[PDB]
Order: sequence, then C-alpha cells, then structure tokens
Amino acid sequence: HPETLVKVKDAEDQLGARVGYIELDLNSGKILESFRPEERFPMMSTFKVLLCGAVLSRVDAGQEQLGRRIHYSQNDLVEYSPVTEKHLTDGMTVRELCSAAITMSDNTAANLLLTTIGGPKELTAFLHNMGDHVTRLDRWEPELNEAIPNDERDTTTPAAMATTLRKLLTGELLTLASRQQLIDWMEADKVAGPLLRSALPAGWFIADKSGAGERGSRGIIAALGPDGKPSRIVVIYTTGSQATMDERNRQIAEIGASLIKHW
Ligand SMILES: *[B]([O])([O])[C][N]C(=O)C1=C(O[C][C])[C]=[C]C2=C1[C]=[C][C]=[C]2
Ligand SMILES: [K+]
Repeated sequence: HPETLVKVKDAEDQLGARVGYIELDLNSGKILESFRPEERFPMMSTFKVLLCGAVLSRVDAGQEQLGRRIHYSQNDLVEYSPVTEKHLTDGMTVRELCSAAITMSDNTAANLLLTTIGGPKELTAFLHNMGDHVTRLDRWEPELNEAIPNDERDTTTPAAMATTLRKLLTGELLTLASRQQLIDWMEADKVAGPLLRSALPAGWFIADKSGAGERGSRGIIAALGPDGKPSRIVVIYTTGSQATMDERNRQIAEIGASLIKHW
C-alpha cells in the first residue's frame, strides 16, 4: 500500500538517512511495495538467518549434525556473546548455537557456526549457488557490522535479501524439517521486541531477525501474517543515521504499524 511508502519516506526524513524497504507476497513471490530495492545496505546480524540456512543445508546432506557439540574458549569470545559466554566449559551444540545466534543475536555463536561451514567465503558461495549473486559476507563478528559508507563488504539489497529469505523458507532448498527448524528459530526472540513485533497484534505470526551496526545501521527481515500464519516477507534496512537506537527502532516499528494498518 502506498501509505506504507509514505511512512518509509517519513522515516528517511526523521532519521536523516537512507531506508530500504520491500514487501513480498510469501505465497506467490510477487513484489507488493518497494523503496530503494536495489541499493546496498549492511546486513548486520540479519545474515545469521542465512548462516543457519547454510548450516541446515549441510545437515540435510548429512555433512553436519544439529546435536554435534562445539567446544570453544575465552579466546573465541567477541563483543556481545550473552549465551556463549555462559557455556564456555559446556560447549554448545550446533542446534543451540543457531538458537543463540537467531534468538539472542549472539555474535560468538555466529563465528563458531561460520567456522563450521567454511567461513564468509563459503556462505557467499552458498548464496551465489542458490541464485543470489548480490548478497555477500566478507568478514566475521564484530567487524562485519562496520557499515563503512560506500563499502560493499557484508552487504545485501532489500530485494536480494527478501527473495533469498523466501527461497530458504518456502523453496525446495531445505527439507521441510529444516525449513521449519529455521522458521522456529526465527519465531523465538529476546531482542527484536522494539521493531516489527511492537506493532504486531497478538494473534499474528512473525519469524524475524534484526540487525544493528555502526553509523546508525539498523534492520530487520521477517515473514509475518495474521492469525498465526505468515503470508508476506518484509525487509527493512537503514544506514547513516545519527539518531538514537530508540529513534531508529520507533521509525521501523512505525513502518510496521502502517504495513499492518493497510494489510
Ligand atoms: B547484530 O547486528 O545484531 C550484531 N550486532 C551487534 O553486535 C551490535 C548491537 O547489537 C548487540 C549488542 C548493537 C549496537 C552495535 C552492534 C555492532 C556494532 C556497533 C553497534
Ligand atoms: K527472531
């Protein structure tokens, strides 16, 4: 709905920065609304969903086991690792690491998982192989959140990310079991409350992943829909704002309220 673009444009005004937006029908894959669909933005933590997608793909092929335990040490701990810093002695299973990465956005968990699949190079190869030649991961946590202006490292476009998420969630790349496992991890959340979720009515379904980086970068990817069933994919990114985190959260949530209002 054009009224939603009014809100997206208002966000650019309020934040003094670029905002990328795309809304796709989950069933058909049809593009419903878009704003700067082909401009690059830092993915930030939203890449963690693509990461676990790749992990699940290996699980499907028998190259990995969700129950396999990964041991790590203090040397591996990077900034913001709420779950992993807690299990240094126990180690964590692949399944628990994807849960930590997606529900809490644990950064060390992402690095451990990246290692299991071959690193940023292999995640990019995975995406390229499935038809996405735009999205690219180049670095590890925490550097991949740098968001240097004009830098293409660790970026995607709203359009690239939206279609790739759609392929992972409803395409035939993953088995039904894995597709649901990925959706299940995205439905759980302890950090994206201020974003789309704050505008969502209680009965709605939402599977999402948020991201935050330097230079006011903020974003979220999600599959959502009324009455417990997702029916659309929404991707929103912004970078360059000097606004506070609460201000950025509010603008993204307002885009969500408009999306919901004109559903
Ligand atoms: B992901 O983008 O959520 C990983 N994000 C960060 O590490 C990060 C956060 O979120 C968790 C603390 C907030 C602010 C930041 C971050 C990274 C770089 C600069 C600012
Ligand atoms: K989530």
